[PDB]
Amino acid sequence: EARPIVVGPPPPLTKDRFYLQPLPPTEAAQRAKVSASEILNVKQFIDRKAWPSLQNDLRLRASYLRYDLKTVISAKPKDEKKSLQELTSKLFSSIDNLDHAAKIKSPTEAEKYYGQTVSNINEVLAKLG
Ligand SMILES: [Zn+2]
Ligand SMILES: [Zn+2]
Repeated sequence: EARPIVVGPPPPLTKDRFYLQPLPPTEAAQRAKVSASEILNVKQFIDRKAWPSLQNDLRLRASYLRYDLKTVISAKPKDEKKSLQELTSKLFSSIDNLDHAAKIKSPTEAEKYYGQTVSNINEVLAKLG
């Protein structure tokens, strides 16, 4: 839940937590794209009011994305880092708010924050290319 346990990375080329292996920038960007797609697949949980399922899935995706986007930003050119970091921060705010909506079992807030998350994912994907 929210914060993952970081396990050892591949060589160079606790209760209720997910596990994360750090990846190199190229592999991190690919994993980010996957995790983004998976986030948008939580709509099924919102519609069926499956709140724990929504929270657990979202937390797994958010755990990877947060880490992977940091990795990606670190390898980007100086002149591109701040924009991607702002887009990423906005995305995490909407993800955190969607989690919040699930905690309080609010369909209206969940739909609101899911809609924002769609837009925010798209902006990040456009930078990843
Ligand atoms: Zn819906
Ligand atoms: Zn609220």
